[PDB]
Amino acid sequence: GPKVGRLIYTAGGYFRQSLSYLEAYNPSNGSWLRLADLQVPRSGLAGCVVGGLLYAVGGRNNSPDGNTDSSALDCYNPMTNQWSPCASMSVPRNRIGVGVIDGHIYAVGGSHGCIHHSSVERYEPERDEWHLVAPMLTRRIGVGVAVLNRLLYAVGGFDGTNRLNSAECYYPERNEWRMITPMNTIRSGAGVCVLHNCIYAAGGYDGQDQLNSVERYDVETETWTFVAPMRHHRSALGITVHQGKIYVLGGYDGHTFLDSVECYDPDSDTWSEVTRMTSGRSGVGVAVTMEPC
Ligand SMILES: O=C(COc1cccc(N2CCC(C(=O)O)CC2)c1)NC1CCCCC1
Ligand SMILES: [Cl-]
Repeated sequence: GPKVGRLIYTAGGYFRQSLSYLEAYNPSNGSWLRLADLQVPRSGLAGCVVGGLLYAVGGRNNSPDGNTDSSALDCYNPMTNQWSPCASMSVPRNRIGVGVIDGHIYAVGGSHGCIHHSSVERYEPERDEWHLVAPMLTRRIGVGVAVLNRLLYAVGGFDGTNRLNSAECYYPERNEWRMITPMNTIRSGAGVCVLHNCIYAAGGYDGQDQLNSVERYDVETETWTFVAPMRHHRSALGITVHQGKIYVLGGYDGHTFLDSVECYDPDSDTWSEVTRMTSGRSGVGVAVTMEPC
């Protein structure tokens, strides 16, 4: 089916305060477009796409005048270059993870003030409704989430006391979570995505440093294996997959809010630096959909 005309969208983020930017990168020509701002600036949000619409989920608006954790779900239509509110979640979720299974959005974990959630809820676009599902076995904020073979994975994060190397899997037809093999590295605020038969965890903070290492979980063999490291150490990086490659966007390296975007080729096991965002930032949401009109 059609593959051309897709862009990598980055929404929100953090640099000095939370940001409202929506910008889209075209890998086929290197261009960036600035599109309609989010209604509310947010960092620590997640992006995903269902039915060609881009959704921005959760986060927090940090500003000089305070911090407000977000329960929002907002949907951006590339055909109109407009955002519309959707039904809000049961609870604010900053530093959230999301995944999509069969047209439904799962919102996982995140914080609300000092509350570190284990709760999980599922959005039905056809009905514009959220409903809670079974909670995780561990409270997780800064959690990485990805979907492979219609199973939902929650990887790493911070439980309110410790940063985590643990990970777990949600089996929808049983409404049940089970632990999987833990990662080799503690990772809070890693980029987590799916490519081929593996769940990749790139970067993050281990409690001591921002990481450039990357490891992948083979869902058949249940092992975690390191791949080539990124050029940059990064925590709170954006991540997505497009045409068989992983793209990582921004993050914090311990010194700078990065503007660089790196791309991982699994065939050569190498990372290359492919572009730069218009400004450095961390805590963005990222997803792929059609270019706007
Ligand atoms: O960009 C943001 C806000 O969005 C996110 C999004 C995803 C994860 C995180 N955290 C990173 C550190 C982790 C940890 O410390 O364990 C906990 C999770 C933050 N916040 C910035 C981060 C860089 C420093 C300045 C604030
Ligand atoms: Cl998605």
